[PDB]
Amino acid sequence: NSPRIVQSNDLTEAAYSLSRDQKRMLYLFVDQIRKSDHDGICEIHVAKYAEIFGLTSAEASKDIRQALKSFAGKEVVFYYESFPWFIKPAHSPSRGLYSVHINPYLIPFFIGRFTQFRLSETKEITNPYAMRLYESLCQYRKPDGSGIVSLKIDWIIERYQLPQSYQRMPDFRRRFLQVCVNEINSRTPMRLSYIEKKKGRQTTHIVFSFRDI
DNA sequence: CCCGGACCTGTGACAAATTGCCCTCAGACGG
DNA sequence: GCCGTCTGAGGGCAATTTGTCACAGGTCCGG
Ligand SMILES: [Mg+2]
Ligand SMILES: [Mg+2]
Ligand SMILES: [Mg+2]
Ligand SMILES: [Mg+2]
Ligand SMILES: [Mg+2]
Ligand SMILES: [Mg+2]
Ligand SMILES: [Mg+2]
Ligand SMILES: [Mg+2]
Repeated sequence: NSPRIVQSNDLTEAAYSLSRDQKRMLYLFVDQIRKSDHDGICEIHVAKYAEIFGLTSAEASKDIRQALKSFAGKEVVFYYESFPWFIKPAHSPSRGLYSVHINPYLIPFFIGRFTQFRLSETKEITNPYAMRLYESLCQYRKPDGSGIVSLKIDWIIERYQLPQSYQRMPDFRRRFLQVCVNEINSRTPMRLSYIEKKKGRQTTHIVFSFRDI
């Protein structure tokens, strides 16, 4: 059925800041690259993007165009080593068609210890931080569909590049943790719960348990 | 001892960002 | 060779969500 995304854990655990629209495009690049027999040159069709994510052609065009120009200057850190995503601006040879030049030094980090999920699992998620959380949980999923993992809060803040006010724990709870656990439970086939680990007055880890519906 | 102080929690406000919608009009193609 | 239609590249919108901070209200420490 739907496209099966796979990626090296090094990408799941990398430090970067991307929007929802950019992350959506990134899944197709990883799919194109992996399906190959490099050049790092990928392509996106407006009308295909619209059908995949149930958008109109117009709003697809707006999403691709603005996503594409917001990649400029974005950088990726693997814990460390920093790379730019793109080494040339995007451009459109034909109407409804975009051509992009991914940094060929990124290829081995995409294909290597791996993470996998079908694209239908994530295509209704809205908050990009919630996409990051669902990817990290998939990294620990078992064949049958369950798993349990303890993630450190400081590592969450670094890897997902959360904004500065979420270093105050009550804001972390209200605007990130609760919201992203609610989307996953509402928008994916996963059912997720958690509990907090403490040391003194400080909360240090979050312990996630999940099963499949 | 009661205090001021250094931690922690959650909630009420407001500011800045993102969402799916809507409308226009020229490009690429076929009847 | 023109034209009606299917696209998609632009300009926008109000309704929600996300990002930030002041203040109320708990504990323990040391003086
Ligand atoms: Mg958009
Ligand atoms: Mg402490
Ligand atoms: Mg006593
Ligand atoms: Mg008093
Ligand atoms: Mg706008
Ligand atoms: Mg009261
Ligand atoms: Mg007080
Ligand atoms: Mg309290």
